[PDB]
Amino acid sequence: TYEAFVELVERLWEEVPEDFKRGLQGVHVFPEAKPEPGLEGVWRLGEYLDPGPPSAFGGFEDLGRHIALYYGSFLEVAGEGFDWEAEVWETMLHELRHHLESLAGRD
Repeated sequence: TYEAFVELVERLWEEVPEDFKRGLQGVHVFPEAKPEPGLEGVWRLGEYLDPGPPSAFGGFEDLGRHIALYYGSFLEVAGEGFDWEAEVWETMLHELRHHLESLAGRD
């Protein structure tokens, strides 16, 4: 269920060392699925939400940095023996890697 998925994400997220989360507001979980644009049959399990470069009128850091997870994408790809814990673990930490690389790139 979606509730159980959210609970799994938070439980795994808490295992993640606090210092790796510096500059990151948190993980967002959405019920919807997200196809990988153009290249069908492939679903995006998650992604890093990057404020990006400033505009002429101001930067976007106030939006914060987030990792998004798409529950619907997990369902689409899930089949017999789907390791929920292994899949969430990998997706989160992979996006957390993007967060670290994004910070190092502005520092």
